Amino acid sequence: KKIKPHGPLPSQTQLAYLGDELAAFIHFGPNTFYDQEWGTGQEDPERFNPSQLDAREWVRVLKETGFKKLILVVKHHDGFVLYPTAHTDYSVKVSPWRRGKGDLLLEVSQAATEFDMDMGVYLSPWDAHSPLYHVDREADYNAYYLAQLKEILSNPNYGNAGKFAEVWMDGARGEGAQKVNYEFEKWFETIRDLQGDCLIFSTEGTSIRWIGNERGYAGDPLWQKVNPDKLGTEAELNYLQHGDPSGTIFSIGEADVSIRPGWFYHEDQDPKSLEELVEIYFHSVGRGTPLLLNIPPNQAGLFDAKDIERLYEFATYRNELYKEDLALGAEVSGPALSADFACRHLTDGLETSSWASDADLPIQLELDLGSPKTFDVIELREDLKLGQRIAAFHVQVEVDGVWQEFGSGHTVGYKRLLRGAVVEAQKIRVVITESQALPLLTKISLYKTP
Ligand SMILES: [Ca+2]
Repeated sequence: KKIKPHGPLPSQTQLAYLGDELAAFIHFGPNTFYDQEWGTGQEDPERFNPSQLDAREWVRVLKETGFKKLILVVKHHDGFVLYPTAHTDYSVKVSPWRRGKGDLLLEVSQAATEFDMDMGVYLSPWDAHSPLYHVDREADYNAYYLAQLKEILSNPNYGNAGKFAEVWMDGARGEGAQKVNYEFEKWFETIRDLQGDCLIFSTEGTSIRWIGNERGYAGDPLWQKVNPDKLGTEAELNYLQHGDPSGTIFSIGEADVSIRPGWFYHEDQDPKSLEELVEIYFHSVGRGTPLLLNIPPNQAGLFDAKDIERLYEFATYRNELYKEDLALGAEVSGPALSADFACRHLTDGLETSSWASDADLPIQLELDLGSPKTFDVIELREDLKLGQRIAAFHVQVEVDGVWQEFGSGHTVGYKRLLRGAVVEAQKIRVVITESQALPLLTKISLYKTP
């Protein structure tokens, strides 16, 4: 009497990203030396000349502060390519950096390989430099885009031991004779050919989509699934933000946020406060989706000291948050499908195990912590190997012998962190009120915020 799957099932790579939670973007290039956000394609390669670039420093700090993947911008809008591409002369080849022998993608890949940091790349579809970037040279431009994809993803010296985990692309394009058409499908085919199950963020129906929110905040609900016919560059932002309750492909709505107002380094900018980073975390990772956080190196080729300190503060916040699971080993009562799907699985500390029930909704789970504990966060997780299901739930707590509401939500997904006013309680209920199929949970935890 097995539990049948519901909805589209995530790939192993999609589940890996969801589990990894945190990725870093790196914006570094001509724009850094021109103090700007968006280049013209006429920037002087002579100006690309960082005094003391240390990619190993980038990677080491990222790894130490909890990031599991690093996506490197290899060619932004300006079209300046940060590795010595065979396919254009507008690259590091003609810059003074490393006596003109530099390869930023190689230097980051070497470092990332040493630290087992997953790798991704961005090459801007919209290219302000390339003479091929015109409606009348579209086939030519696409062949150029494709050739660089091939150049990067085929070279075993690029990547984390030759492997890329995410290719990232937007869909923006010029106007008039610059309104170039992208051969997205041929690009995705190339990616799969060269890097197999590598995730793709795009505007089309790939494994990752944009969350569609500039602040990095997930919608509520957040279904990690979509109908591919409702995406493209004209996709509705509300649709990206919530996903589709009847979506037919598993899709991660990635939250992309810069640690500063701009994506490139600007001296008169500062990293987001710990407070703001914490809010973003709860509204992204705490809603079941990864945070991709941009950190821009300065003109010296180094992360800003304020930004480095902030990442350590953020890592310390998270490590303190999760230090004590106040629900671990609590007694649970409620309906359960079988012994294999017992209530005790919710707090047993095992990744092997889950709870499930086909009882009529609402389903009530009650935890007895065994002594009064002080908390302000509850975490719930579904088993997405059987598909996303829960659509509404609420949480109640017994405070001084009287039941009161703690918080409520809609989707759970891979992981939901729900904050409430701090309480001291010994008993808690999780009540599932709506679900697309019979609910499972793999874990209920409780924490106190630092
Ligand atoms: Ca478990």
